[PDB]
Amino acid sequence: SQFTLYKNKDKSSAKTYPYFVDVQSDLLDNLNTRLVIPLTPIELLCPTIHIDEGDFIMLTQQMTSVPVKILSEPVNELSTFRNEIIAAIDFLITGI
Amino acid sequence: SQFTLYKNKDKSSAKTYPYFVDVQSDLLDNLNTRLVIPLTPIELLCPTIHIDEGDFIMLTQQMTSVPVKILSEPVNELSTFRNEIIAAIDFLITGI
Repeated sequence: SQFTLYKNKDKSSAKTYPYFVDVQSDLLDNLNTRLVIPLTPIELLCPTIHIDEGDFIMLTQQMTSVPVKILSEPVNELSTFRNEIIAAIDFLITGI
Repeated sequence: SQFTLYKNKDKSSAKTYPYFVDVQSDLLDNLNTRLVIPLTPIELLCPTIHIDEGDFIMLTQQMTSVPVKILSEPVNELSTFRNEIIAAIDFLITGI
């Protein structure tokens, strides 16, 4: 669901990308894939965010579609960052 | 460069996804990754396009970032489809 935080269930990639922010329209969430922005821990366009789960770089430039089956159940609500997220996506595509 | 068609140099995935349409802002193309929409042949949100290279489904829902090193030199100009492409991306994210 849009702007929800999910844990990355893909064990290989989870060390680098422990969470995903879902950025897909809810109208399309019967698809088998989900457009997401990966988060990477700061310890390892791309704002820094501080959420209950830790401190992350939101890697907008690595936005990607993933199989829905690699998403956990919802972990946290990041709808509060929705305008920052949409601005980052708009920057990636438009340069503005 | 934005709305350029590139061949997918990743030999494994090229049978299913022979080409990518680059959708990233040109202002950001010094990054080592590029936001792209994959094309899959019709023989194998997602408009059908007919271009010099063949007939493809534009797989907007599988939009992803790829390493710049898996892109060929430019193959074709798809700037003519730019409004269709931006509309598809807007649909994926906004449902409108």
